[PDB]
Amino acid sequence: WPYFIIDLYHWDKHTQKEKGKIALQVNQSYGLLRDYFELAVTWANEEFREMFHGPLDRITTYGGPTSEFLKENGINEVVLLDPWAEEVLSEKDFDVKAFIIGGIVDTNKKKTTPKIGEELESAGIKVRRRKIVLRGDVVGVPDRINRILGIILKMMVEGKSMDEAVYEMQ
Ligand SMILES: Nc1ncnc2c1ncn2[C@@H]1O[C@H](CSCC[C@H](N)C(=O)O)[C@@H](O)[C@H]1O
Repeated sequence: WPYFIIDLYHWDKHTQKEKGKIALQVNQSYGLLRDYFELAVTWANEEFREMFHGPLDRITTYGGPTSEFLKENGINEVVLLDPWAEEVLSEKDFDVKAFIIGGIVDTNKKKTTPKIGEELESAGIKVRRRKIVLRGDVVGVPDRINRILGIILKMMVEGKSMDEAVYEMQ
């Protein structure tokens, strides 16, 4: 029912190995969403589709900006899964029409995803920066795209709590 968007921002700024890991995690994110309830990939260029070893027919890919995709569907506010926020994702945010997970990997961590929110705000989009915590700290929370998507799904679909959802995906 809602939109799980993967923001392929910073795509051409990653190495070939890192590009493959992003395409792998998006593939695993689809198969995970396949066993639940819808997966969107913005900034989805030709190279991503070339590296995506899954069915392009089964997901929604848009080569343009994420903000354009949100406007083209009437969505004015989203939830940005961001480990750098100070407010934690709660059931009060399960009413938004789209959840955004930035297609980002690491090699040591940097502070990248809040720039996606700054870009969405500059395009006139209400953004709810929400962090996923385990016992108050983000340490121990798996930060892979497919793991983050699974944590949210166990909370929305299966009604688990955040601590239970994080540990089961951990
Ligand atoms: N603790 C957390 N809470 C919410 N989202 C998280 C998260 N950990 C990882 N993610 C999601 O997983 C994606 C890639 S992990 C992000 C890598 C980098 N260290 C950074 O934070 O910028 C991000 O887009 C983010 O939305």
